[PDB]
Amino acid sequence: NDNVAWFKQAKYGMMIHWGLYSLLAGEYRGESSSAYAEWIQSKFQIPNAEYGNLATAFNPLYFDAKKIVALAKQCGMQYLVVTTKHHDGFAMYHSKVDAYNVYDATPFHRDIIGELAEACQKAGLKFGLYYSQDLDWHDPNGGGYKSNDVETAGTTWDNSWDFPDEDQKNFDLCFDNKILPQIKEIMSNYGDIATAWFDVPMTLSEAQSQTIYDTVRELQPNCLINSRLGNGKYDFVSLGDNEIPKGFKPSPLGLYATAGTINDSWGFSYHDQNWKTPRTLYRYKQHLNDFGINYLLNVGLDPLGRVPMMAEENLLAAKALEDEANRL
Amino acid sequence: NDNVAWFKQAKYGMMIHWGLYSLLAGEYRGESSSAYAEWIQSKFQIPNAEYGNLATAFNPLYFDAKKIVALAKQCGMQYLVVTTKHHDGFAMYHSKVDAYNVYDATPFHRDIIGELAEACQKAGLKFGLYYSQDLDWHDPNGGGYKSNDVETAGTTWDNSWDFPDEDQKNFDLCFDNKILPQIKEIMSNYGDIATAWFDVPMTLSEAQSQTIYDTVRELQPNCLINSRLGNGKYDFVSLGDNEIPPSPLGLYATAGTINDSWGFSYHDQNWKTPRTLYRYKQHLNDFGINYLLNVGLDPLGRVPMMAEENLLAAKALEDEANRL
Amino acid sequence: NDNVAWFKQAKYGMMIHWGLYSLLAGEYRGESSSAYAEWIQSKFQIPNAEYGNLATAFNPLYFDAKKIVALAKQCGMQYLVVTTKHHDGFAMYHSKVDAYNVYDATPFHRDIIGELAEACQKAGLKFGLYYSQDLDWHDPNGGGYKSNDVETAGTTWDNSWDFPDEDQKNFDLCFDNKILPQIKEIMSNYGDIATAWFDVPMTLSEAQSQTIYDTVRELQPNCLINSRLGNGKYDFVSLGDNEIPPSPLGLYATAGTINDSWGFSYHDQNWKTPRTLYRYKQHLNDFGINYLLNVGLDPLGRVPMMAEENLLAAKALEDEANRL
Amino acid sequence: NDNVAWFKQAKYGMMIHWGLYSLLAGEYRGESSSAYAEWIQSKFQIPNAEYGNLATAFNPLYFDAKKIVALAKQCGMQYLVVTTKHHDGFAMYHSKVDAYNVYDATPFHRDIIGELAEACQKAGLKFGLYYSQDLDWHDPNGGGYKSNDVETAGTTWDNSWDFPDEDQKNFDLCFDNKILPQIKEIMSNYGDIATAWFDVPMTLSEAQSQTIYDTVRELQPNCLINSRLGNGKYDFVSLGDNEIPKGFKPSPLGLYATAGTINDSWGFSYHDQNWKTPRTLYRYKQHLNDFGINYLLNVGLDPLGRVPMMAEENLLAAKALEDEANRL
Repeated sequence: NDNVAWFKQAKYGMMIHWGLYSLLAGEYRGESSSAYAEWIQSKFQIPNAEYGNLATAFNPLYFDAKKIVALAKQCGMQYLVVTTKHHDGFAMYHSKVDAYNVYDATPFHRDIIGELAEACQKAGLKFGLYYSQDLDWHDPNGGGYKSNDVETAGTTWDNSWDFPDEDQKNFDLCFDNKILPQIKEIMSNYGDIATAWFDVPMTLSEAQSQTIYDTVRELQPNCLINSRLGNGKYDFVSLGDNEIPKGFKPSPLGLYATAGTINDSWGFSYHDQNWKTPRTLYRYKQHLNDFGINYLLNVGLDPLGRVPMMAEENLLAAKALEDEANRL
Repeated sequence: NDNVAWFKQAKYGMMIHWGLYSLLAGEYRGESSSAYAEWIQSKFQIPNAEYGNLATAFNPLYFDAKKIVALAKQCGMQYLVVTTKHHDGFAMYHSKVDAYNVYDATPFHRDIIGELAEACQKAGLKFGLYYSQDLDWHDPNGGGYKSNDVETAGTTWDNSWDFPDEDQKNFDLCFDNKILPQIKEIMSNYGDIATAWFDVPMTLSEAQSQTIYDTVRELQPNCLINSRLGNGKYDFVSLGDNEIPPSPLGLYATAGTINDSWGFSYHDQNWKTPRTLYRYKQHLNDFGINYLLNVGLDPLGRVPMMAEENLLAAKALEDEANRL
Repeated sequence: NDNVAWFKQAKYGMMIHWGLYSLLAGEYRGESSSAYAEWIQSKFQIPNAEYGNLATAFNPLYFDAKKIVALAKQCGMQYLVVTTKHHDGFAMYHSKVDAYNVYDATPFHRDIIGELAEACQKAGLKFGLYYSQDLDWHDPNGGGYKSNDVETAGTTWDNSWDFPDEDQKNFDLCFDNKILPQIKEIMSNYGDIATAWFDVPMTLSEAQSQTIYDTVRELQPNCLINSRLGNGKYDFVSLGDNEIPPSPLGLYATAGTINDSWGFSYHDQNWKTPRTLYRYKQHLNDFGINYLLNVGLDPLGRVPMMAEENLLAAKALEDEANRL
Repeated sequence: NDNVAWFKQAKYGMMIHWGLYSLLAGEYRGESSSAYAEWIQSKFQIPNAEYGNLATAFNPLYFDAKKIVALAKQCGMQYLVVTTKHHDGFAMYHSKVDAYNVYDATPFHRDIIGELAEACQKAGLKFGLYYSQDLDWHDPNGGGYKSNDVETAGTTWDNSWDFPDEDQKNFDLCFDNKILPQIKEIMSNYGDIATAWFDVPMTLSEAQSQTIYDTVRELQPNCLINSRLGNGKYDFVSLGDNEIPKGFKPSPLGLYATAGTINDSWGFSYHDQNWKTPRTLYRYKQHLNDFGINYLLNVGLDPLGRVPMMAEENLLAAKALEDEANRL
């Protein structure tokens, strides 16, 4: 595994947040989403009935994996991570296990994870995946229902509106039927997976944590796994903003990575125009790389599946400043 | 016609700019539209082939004429004007003459002009219409091709990219086949039409100007017609920002937007403050001018959050001031 | 003390953040301050030599206590709290103990705390005070030097740049010579003090905490004291955003800003909408919590245009809702 | 005069808008200025009594000609133009003719035009000047009083509030006593003047127009004069946005220049955060230079005499993109 050595020198990567939440764009019935526009279903407790129907409008005419990767490559990013399934429970790939997915449920009728995976392979970029293994608002036994004693970017961590029976909920049902199967699907198809990013488990047993680890190992041996998953079930540690240099779970390979956004939201949002300046993006990348931390910078694709104009402008301007500085 | 008397005391009205241009939202291939996001097809000379295909994505799940009118009524607006067909040539009604329309060409498969017309009738608001009688970028013989000696919010006034033959163009073909017929359609259906707003003709004969006037008169007698159409072919005059302080009825109206674009746009967040909207309305009404304030509906057919907030805040300030 | 009963029904109050930090306006040598523009001295570790010199530029021509209070009263705010001295150590009153103050050190040469105190009295508003009893970046033995094991809105909690000798620092020197004396000054002059807001002590002994409590009690008996000061040394509790849905009187209050900064800042245009301000006030008042909404005065001592607009628009919506 | 040849290859220049209007910052008594924050005195018809008093607050601690020029030079700008006196009538130099100036009337007590002129000389940049030869709101017989039949960025073109006697006004009084003398002062001192930018005359006789031309010629022979001044009294033509390629006064030397701002205001303004993107600044410069037009890009200094943070960021980012493009 010299995939470890490559990750040491990778430095820069593109993250993609895309789903049904992108269509609403941080706006619901004349009122604003939280800082996080992807959390909008939980924020307004939108019935799966209504939220799911967004799938019927999902027809991103200007989606183009080739261009998205081409941009990423031109900004010097060596890998591309993408959301296979967020908390909303909607898969952005052709899931055999659940028909609540982009291919089956939308007019678009195309596997986005597939196109990106291929585009990356052809452009010579590594391909990473992200999957919400705990939270699933579409699933009756969705995770988080025994972990609401803290506030969120929405309301509850689980779907407490469609399924108001915390006392008679059992995540084991959700894990065996959707989670473990869907993780197999994405790790089986879409060629070589170089990175796998998971959420901090809240309603997940140690068995279920170890299960996923083994599942990824058996299917994608060379795949580097994120620390969020389990304390003895990772390769590289994900540092979360407040864990950045001027408790700490040991990194035995000495691999570190920090996910960040260009504006204040991961999912796309009309009202969020607070785009980090070219200078800020370059300077933060510089700081993280100097402390041996990979910078995973997120683009939130819009309803037509385009990179927001200002997101592109600033990504390219940040590259220019970096290049100009490396000659000076 | 006491429709004249009502227009004198109308004061406030809602304008709706909605079409395929709303889906792009002032953004095309990583580059920004002009101040006017509705002019985006001309701005980037987008082939009718590509631009038209936007119709396939047009599925506004959260469109609701009832609510849009309810908002308008709550802000004190007495009439609602809507775009039947803009310069893009795409009809937002069920046009028998052209299949390039919301009902036939989109998954949505619904007559928006119809729903709004009905919603207005039931809510007790008058219903106005707007139609681009000159410019049509979808039509081979689209107007503006003999009037490019001045700059626009796009490139050329006409579709000079799909149809680059200015020398062998003839608008008479476009007028007889699409324009006059489509004006009949909207003025025939959708109940009583109280106002009709037209563009300044550039490539339109006096005959064609008088034709439309007579067509509207014959179909909608009570309908008040905008001055833009023709010098002896109107009831009320439209003042254009720089004309703010002959109308034989003594009727005047000024169209304005909440931000800087008529059509919806992501990057345009320059929403006029509640205070500005109220103060401008106050000024225009005090000089006997009707304020037609435009909402540019987004891809899901929603009133932009900040557009709603400011419209309602502007009403509050007006109400608070009328008690004080 | 029916000052307790009044605080129960007070509901709305104005907060004022003003000092030398207001002149820089979240900007230093081509680079941005934190979310908190008042913390700018710590953020860039600006020498007291340089930062203090800002006093020479402090000449706010358009400062007017009368108008500031008049605005507050028109928005329905029943009391006005003001910064006597922030972490920067610069007093905004005529301090006999330290010449590092607005009256002595500036061309302005006027006691701002005085004018506001008077303006409030004449307008029929209660007058509150805020004093940084722990942190003082101007003082050699400024507090926070044994509490840097956590991150701030600047760099260190103390002035670690002018005075880099944490090992040979002693806060007792600072407390006896500046803090206790200056607290006496503000609580002695400027008429009746109805509220007193203090910071969470980090480098303050229980003795020093009790000292301040007794000092305020002896000088301003009717004055309600904030919970931040000491666990058995308050009347009302200050809830800090994340504490929103023991107080023996059953009194609670939450401080908030209109944008994301307390001190004024050019680049911070993220003004909470009229709707947001009203709705948050409504929520807090419904849960028996007083809303203390902060205005950060600009270099000329003006209420920022958008701060005023939104405060008045928020009042309008509240009034409109109380009739509806 | 090979000053003509240098102007042909100059391409990029910095403009400085600074005065009493900068202290108000597009804000007066809770209400906003026009697009133009420098026009604020006319906008709210602020008495000379009140407006003039701003001089007492003018103490820009962080003003530094060296740094301003250093920035300009680093962005590749070959000359720096500055406002000696705008419409407000307030001179930013040590005027012997009028005590309504930065040196005499302010705590600052320093000649800004001087420091910049020197800073430019030492850094190896040419030095240009701008003077409002027609409009003067401080002068009783200020110009514009017979030209109010059109709307402005304020109210009237002249000071119609302090001096409401259009019928008994005579500009000849203003020209002989302030204008011609003050133009001599700035063209006599502050070393070599390479460029001189004037306003379109509205209330100025042909004699008075020719007078200024001759005055500049006699004092600064090598100085290139702007077309705005007079039809037979210039070297290079100033194109005003709507005169840019995809009536036209002939340019005999073939010299063209276009003034533009980074945001929508010339003078500094708090509420105007509409900063043209790095991409826009570079692309516009590219377009103008390709059509043989010099790009004069304006910085509006703030109350402390600093280049606004975002103005600097975008100027430097625009340089980076230009440099990156000239290697690619």
